[PDB]
Amino acid sequence: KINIYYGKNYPFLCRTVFNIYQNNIKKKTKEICVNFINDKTVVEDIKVEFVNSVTSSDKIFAINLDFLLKTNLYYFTNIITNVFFQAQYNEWIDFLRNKDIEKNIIPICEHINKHLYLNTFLSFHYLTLSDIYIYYEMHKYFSGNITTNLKYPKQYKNINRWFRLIKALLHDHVATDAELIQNLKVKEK
Amino acid sequence: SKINIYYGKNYPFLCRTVFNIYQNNIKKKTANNLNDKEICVNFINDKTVVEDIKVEFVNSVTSSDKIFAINLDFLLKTNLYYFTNIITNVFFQAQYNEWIDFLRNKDIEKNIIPICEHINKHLYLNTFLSFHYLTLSDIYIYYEMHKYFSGNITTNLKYPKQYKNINRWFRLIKALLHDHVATDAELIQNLKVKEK
Ligand SMILES: [Tb+3]
Ligand SMILES: [Tb+3]
Ligand SMILES: [Tb+3]
Ligand SMILES: [Tb+3]
Ligand SMILES: [Tb+3]
Ligand SMILES: [Tb+3]
Ligand SMILES: [Tb+3]
Repeated sequence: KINIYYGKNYPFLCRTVFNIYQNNIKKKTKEICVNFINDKTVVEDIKVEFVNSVTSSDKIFAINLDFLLKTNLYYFTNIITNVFFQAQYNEWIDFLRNKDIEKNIIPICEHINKHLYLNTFLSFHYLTLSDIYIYYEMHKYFSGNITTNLKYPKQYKNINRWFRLIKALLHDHVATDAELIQNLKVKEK
Repeated sequence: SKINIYYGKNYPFLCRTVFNIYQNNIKKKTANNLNDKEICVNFINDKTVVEDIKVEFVNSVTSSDKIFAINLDFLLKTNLYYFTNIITNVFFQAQYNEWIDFLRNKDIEKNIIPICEHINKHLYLNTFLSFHYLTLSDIYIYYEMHKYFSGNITTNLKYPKQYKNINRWFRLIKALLHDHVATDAELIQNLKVKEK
C-alpha cells in the first residue's frame, strides 16, 4: 500500500507508470497497490505515504515507481547503457526545471522539433520515461483539444509525429482510466 | 569500460568518494577471493566547465555532482543509494531527493543558520541522516557542511559549538570515510583549495 497525495497537480506520470504495471500483471497470467488520493492541503507537488511520508514531485517519484513496479521505463529489466539513459532523463528534467512552460513554449519546441528530425524517440530507439514525461508537458499544446494551440502541431511536424506515436503507445494504458482523462481535460479548461 | 567526468572549479567530491569506496571494495574482494569486469572512472580537470560536471562514456551528458553520484552507486554497487524490503529502499531514495531539494537553489552561506537548525534537529534523535547506517544522504550533506564544521576556516569555528548534534554526526561521517578519503590526496587538496 503506497498512498500518493496530490493537489492542484495530478501525477499523470506516476499514474501512467502505475497503469502500465497493472496491465503488465493482467497479461503475465504479491501485487503492490498504489493509491492516488486527492488532498486539498498540498500546493503544487505530491506527498507520498508508505504503509512515514515524504515530499516529491510527479517527474521525480515516477522514477521510484518504475524501480518498484519494474515497468521497464527507467530501470531496464548493459548497465552502462542504462546509466547513460538515466542521465539523459535528468537532462530533460533540468531542461524544464523552474521554466515557465507556457512562456518558453517556443524555445522548448524548437529544441524538441530539431531533436526529433532524425530521432523517433526522445531517448534511444524505444519508449522511455523521457518520452512520457515530455508527452504530458506537451499534451496541452499538441493534443489538438485546444483549438488555439493548433499552430504548434503544424509548425513543429516532428513533435506532432512523435506525439502521435507516444499517444498510440499509451492508448492501451491511459485511454480507459477516465480519471487520468478527467484531469487532462480540467488542466486544459 | 571507461567513464570520464569533466569538472570546472567545482570538484565532484560525492562522485569521487563513491568511486573510492568502490575501489576499496574491490581491494577487499580480490584479497581473499583467489579462485575467481572493473570500471575506470577518470576525474579530468577542464577549464571550459563552469559549475557542473560533464560526463563522457567510452557520447556525453551534463549532470551535477549531487545527482550523478546516484548513477555511480547504481553502476558500481557501492550500496549507498541502491541497496544490494524494496519499498524501504524506495523510501530512502525519496529521502535523498528531499535533501537535494532542501539545498536546491539555496545560498548555503546566507541560509546557514536555518539549514543548520533543520539538520541539527533531525540528528538529535537520529544517528545517521537516513536510517541507522551510512547512506548517500550522509555523504552529500557532509561535503556541503564540511567548510563549516571541519574547523579549517577560523571564522566558521562557531558552528561546531552551536550545533553539537551536527558536530557529533560530522565526526562520525569523517571517521567512516577516513579509509576512503584521507588517502586520496587529490580530494584532500581540493578540500584545502575550496576552503582556502
Ligand atoms: Tb499526514
Ligand atoms: Tb521530510
Ligand atoms: Tb527490450
Ligand atoms: Tb553506445
Ligand atoms: Tb537489480
Ligand atoms: Tb530559529
Ligand atoms: Tb582502518
